[PDB]
Amino acid sequence: SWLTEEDIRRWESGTFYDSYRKLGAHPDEEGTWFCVWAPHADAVSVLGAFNNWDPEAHQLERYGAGLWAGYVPGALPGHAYKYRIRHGFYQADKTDPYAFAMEPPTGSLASIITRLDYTWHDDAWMQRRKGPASLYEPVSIYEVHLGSWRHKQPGVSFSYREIAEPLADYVQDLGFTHVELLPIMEHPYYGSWGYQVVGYYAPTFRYGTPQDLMYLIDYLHQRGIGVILDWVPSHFAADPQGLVYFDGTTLFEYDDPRMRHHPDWGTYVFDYNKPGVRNFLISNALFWLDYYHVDGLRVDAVASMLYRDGGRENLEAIDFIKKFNETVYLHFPEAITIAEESTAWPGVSAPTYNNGLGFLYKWNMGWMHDTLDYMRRDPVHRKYHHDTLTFSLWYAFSEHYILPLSHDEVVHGKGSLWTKMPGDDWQKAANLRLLYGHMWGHPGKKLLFMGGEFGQHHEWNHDTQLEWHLLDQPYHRGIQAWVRDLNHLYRTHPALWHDGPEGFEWIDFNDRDQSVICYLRKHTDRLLLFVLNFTPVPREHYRVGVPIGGPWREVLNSDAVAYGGSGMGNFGRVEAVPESWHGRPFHLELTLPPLAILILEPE
Amino acid sequence: LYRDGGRENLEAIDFIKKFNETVYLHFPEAITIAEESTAWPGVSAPTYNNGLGFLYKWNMGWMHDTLDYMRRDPVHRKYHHDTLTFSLWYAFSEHYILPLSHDEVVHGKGSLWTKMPGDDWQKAANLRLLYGHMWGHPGKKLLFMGGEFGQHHEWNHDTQLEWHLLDQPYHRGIQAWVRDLNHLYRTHPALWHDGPEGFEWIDFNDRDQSVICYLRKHTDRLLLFVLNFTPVPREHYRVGVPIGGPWREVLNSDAVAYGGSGMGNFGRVEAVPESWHGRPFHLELTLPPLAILILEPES
Amino acid sequence: SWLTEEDIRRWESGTFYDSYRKLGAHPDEEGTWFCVWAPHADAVSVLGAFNNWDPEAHQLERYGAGLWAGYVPGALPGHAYKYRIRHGFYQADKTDPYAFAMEPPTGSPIEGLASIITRLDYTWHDDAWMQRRKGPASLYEPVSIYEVHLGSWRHKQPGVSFSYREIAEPLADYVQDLGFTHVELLPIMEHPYYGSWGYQVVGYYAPTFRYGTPQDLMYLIDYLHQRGIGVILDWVPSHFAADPQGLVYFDGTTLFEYDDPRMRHHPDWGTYVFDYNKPGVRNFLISNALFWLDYYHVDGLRVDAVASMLYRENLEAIDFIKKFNETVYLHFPEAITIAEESTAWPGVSAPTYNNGLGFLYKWNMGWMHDTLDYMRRDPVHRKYHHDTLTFSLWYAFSEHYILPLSHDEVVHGKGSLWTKMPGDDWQKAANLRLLYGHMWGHPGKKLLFMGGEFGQHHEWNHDTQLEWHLLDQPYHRGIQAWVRDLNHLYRTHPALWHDGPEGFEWIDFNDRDQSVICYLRKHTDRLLLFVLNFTPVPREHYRVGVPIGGPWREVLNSDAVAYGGSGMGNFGRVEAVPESWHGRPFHLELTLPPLAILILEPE
Repeated sequence: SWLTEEDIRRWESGTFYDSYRKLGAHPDEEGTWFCVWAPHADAVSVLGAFNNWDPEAHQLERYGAGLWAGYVPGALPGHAYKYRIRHGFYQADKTDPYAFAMEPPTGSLASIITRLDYTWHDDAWMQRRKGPASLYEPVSIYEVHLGSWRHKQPGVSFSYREIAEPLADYVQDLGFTHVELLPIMEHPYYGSWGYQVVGYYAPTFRYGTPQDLMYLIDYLHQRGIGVILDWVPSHFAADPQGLVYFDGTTLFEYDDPRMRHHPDWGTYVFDYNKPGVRNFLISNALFWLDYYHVDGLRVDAVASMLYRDGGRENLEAIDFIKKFNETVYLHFPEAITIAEESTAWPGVSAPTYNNGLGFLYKWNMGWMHDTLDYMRRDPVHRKYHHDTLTFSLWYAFSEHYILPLSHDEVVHGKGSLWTKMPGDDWQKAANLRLLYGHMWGHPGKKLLFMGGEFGQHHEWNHDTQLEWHLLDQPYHRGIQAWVRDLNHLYRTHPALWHDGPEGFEWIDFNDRDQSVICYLRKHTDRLLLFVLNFTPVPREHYRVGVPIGGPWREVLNSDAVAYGGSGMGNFGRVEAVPESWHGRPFHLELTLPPLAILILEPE
Repeated sequence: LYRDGGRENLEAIDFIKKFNETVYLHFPEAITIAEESTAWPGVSAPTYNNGLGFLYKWNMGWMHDTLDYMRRDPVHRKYHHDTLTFSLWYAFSEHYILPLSHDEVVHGKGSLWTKMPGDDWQKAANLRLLYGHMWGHPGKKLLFMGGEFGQHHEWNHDTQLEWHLLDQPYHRGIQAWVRDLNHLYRTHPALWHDGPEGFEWIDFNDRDQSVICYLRKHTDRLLLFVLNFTPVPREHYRVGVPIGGPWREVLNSDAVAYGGSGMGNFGRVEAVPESWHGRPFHLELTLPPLAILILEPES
Repeated sequence: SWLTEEDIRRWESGTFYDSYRKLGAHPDEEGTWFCVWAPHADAVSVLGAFNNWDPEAHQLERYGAGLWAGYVPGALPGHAYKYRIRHGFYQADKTDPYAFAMEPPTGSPIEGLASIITRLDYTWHDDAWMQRRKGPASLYEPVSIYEVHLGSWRHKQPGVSFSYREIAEPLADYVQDLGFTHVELLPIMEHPYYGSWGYQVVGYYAPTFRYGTPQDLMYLIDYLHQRGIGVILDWVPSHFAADPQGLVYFDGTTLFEYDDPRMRHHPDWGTYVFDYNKPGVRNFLISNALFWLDYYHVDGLRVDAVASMLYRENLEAIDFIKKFNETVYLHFPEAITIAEESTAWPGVSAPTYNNGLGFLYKWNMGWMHDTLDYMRRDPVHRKYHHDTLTFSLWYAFSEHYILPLSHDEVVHGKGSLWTKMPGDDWQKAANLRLLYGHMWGHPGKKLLFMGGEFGQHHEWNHDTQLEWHLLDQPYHRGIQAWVRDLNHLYRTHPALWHDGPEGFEWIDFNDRDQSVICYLRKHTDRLLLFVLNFTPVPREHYRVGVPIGGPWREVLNSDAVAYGGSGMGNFGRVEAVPESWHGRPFHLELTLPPLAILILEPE
């Protein structure tokens, strides 16, 4: 026995979330054990150099629940293999779904017997990770495709170990708390960015071995940065050598023909009704959280799982999503789960016991759409569209949200964030500085995709690296400085940490003509005041009500020339005039620079 | 609000706000309620929060969904369980008044009674069940004329309500059920607070048997709601509870006084200290057909 | 060798429309030739009992155009075979796309279908039929199609269908008794899932094993021809079946499916659409159309879900469709092509040189939807939807249409045709006869699916035989008798043969309250008058204008007792009255029976 009679009983239930240890390829000192799930197969064999690639020499023997196991003496680490499964008349060669390492034979993929031995250097980090408590702390996420970020030479990506020290510094210099990694799991078409997955249990070869990635996380953890992984339980890759019709029949697929056709992915969706699929998917969740200590998982296209598009909603997926999150937090109390759901499915970020999906965070795609839609327009146009801006807060507390500017918004002709912004180059730079300033002020956590911080003109290209030649140009350097300052203010002031309705107060929302909004962020005693000038006309003697009187400080000036503005600043310690304005006992009479944001803190 | 620049009529939006501001200034204890079937936000919120300034909003979402679920035959209610349970994701967006009105009983939409499926006893049971849920659900209560007897025809203004129906048992019974429902509402402060603190889920996944349990609490006070939306009675049904000890059922929709089958829990229901639905103790109860059970711990 | 230089030249062009002459398995008395198209394969071999299923015994040789060929001595008819294709690291067993017969070696209900070496030799005796057969000219001849699922039609024993031979005599006898001109058979091409009804095809060149050998099917068609019945085949070029050894990823890469990742996503099928850009796909598909018309003497081909082909606009699909029809009628001038297109795509039934798709016929689904919708209503309410009935004539001449009642319309809870009609059993049968009466009177050819002719209660269940036991009851034998007499009228009276606008005249449409319709069907001197009462209330002294005066006879009355009706009618001769009505010189004063159609002829 490789497999306990109990382990099979757990498989029948779909309650083995440690299935990785039983399944896949496991080296011992004299050979390796192979274990594959192929219930509707008549025979399963492992073929490799260790047996001259002959099906007969090593054939796996079925145990309970369509689970095949066998030992091959002489099977060694670094060996390539493939499973040859026979479904009656026909035979086919397959990859190991639980392969912990895949390397292409061409060098342009074959499962490799691998050992995941690694000794960690992040003990200190894990003890301090916030998880659910992170809701009351700042999260500022830097989204990255490792291949696109930095290059050694054109068309040559950075390795896992190599990128760590350059990336960790850049992330630290800007004060981000976490990096969200576009899917690292093995995928054939690099142009997919990782979203069509073949090796759910294998990190991509292009950046190194499993150990190379483990260290990258080790380093990022030691340097105080969190790592969030993008996860694709919604669908599986099209290529046949992979998961498609694995046992010769539908396996990860829906057995029934009606359910299998689906929008976006057809016959490539996971059958969450099957217990084996749930084992496979939920085990992978912990596998990444366990063997690689990942801090978070971000689930994309949650709407595609929830709906089928009798009940239109897919309950199998809905309970799977709920039990996925339930398992994560029971096994890892400080893990972090994020969902992107482009529907108003309620309680995505809500606990399962309240009928929620159980994520900690939901991408605020409403905010993103509204915000981008508002600022795409001309400032003269903005006064008509001003309500779009202010009404963002009517939806800002429905869920635990992360305000998100993502890679997808910077592709497919939508234009770089820079490109979207209106006017001349100075006004465009101001508008992006205003955008990010307002985004850090808006309640909710923050995520920015690569290149937004230096305002790169080009749309994100995976075959290229971001335009660092722009870091030299002044406006781009100023936008980088502005983002770093906002993160520093975010890291320090607790008023921005509490994204609850308690944490936000409106000061003024009705300057519809000059497109100005004043609002407040409070936690307990501490206060921060936000004045946003969304039109290029500067305003002097503009009065803004305040709760508290006394000396007020200008904590940040979007137009401070250090960011590339006209340099127009109050440049003074403001004193609250005890004459009421905006229904407040006091008011500040301030100067609003063009397309600029002032953040004011009491002294 | 909408004429359909933008679609919004800001004239009207400022008029509505200045309307509410003026009323509450001159009459601080007046009440303004709005019916808005768009999802315009913060209708019940103060103007200084960018709201329209009404104190109350009719919960048209609750009614449409709730009515749609009640109309479906109980055999099918299995498949629309998410419709009933999901109403509470929206029950706290505004200060809400759950409303059943003349508009729902006109122009061929049918009497509330007519809206209910099944045989005659079942129509009264379903109609009694709905009102139980309307009172248990968070939010204030509004019911239009004739629904309290469960009158048969749509509201006809050129004529009188069907008062003769008050002699038949099923209809005098729904009137009795509403009377006691209002009495429970008036006396128990657990129902006065329509905020999220005032509501707790007990269990929502009995989707095959179409059973729903929720709690309405203010401080010490608790009220337990168990709803059987199928004509099958359920026996030895366990329902988690926060506190143990003696519990009594203060209301049973299926009581004979209302025209019901007469099953229920007569004797003291004592909590069993075994965890259920993630709760420390549990009650093993009998759920009557198409009935709502309201339970209070004993003091 | 096996492939001449001309054969490879045509295949590269996309012009090899007889490709079965060379592709697939071709037996010789000593051995069998094998030829399979797999351009992206590094190795391909034939496996069979004839070589101990050893892959290295017979590796086919790469010729040009990605074509592989090889000869195997000792491979004989009835031997089972499989292709073993190696795509770099991975190998897979695949079926022959050009298989001339497939069989489950297992005999099991769920089983792999294995390609079997087959000889297609057969001597035909359908001389008279094919020399007098008329395709495109059938536009001016009566076409009445009986749509059939061979397994579902009649059972020889419970759960056992009839052979191609065993069904031959019973089916021909039944169709002749009811007077249909053609039978349309749901796809007989080899399909894995019996529940697919044949629309998921694996062996396009192989008749399904369930009903016998190829020669059995050729015999069935031969027999039907001698009996004077035409055979229309359902053909599925829109999509192929998802089976792992089938056409999916044939050479290890995309072959029959679109190479591009994006234009693979398809709402109806996706991933399994044919890439009409490829000359090889065009070869495979267009040859198959000709293959059935040639080797199986088929009279017609009906393509379903054409809307799934035209849109993704797919110019390549449309040019495929156009070159399909052009090529068909080029090789078989008396063939028939029918299309069902669920969009209002114009000119389906139009010739290619007029910018049409080139089919001879289009299914009139507009007619089907409206009529059923109108008759689903109770006679009390039909008063308010009168335009739904009459307005069908605004659309009756846009194409050469076949009014269609199909299996699609009597399954998946849509209800049997009997079930669809309102009222008590007498009224449902009365209404069904009226619907059949109107469908035969309305312009266009006629199609009726099995079980509608007796008005079967239950929805069509493919696992069972039609409820023939219902033929004992009076209503059901009557509806069947009514259909027979309608078909007798159709075949003899040429007024119904011309579905052109010349062939139809309105007599009255404004009787909305009483829900009555009078329309006229004419060819030259010949006339047919139609009076329809869609309410169970009979109307007496109803005047109906007529073009010609004089004696009129009532040739058919749906309400005759022989059909299961009340027995009201206009006894024998009717004499036109020289007083004007409906803008006509004469009129007949008639008695209109309940829910009945009268068909009247001048004497």
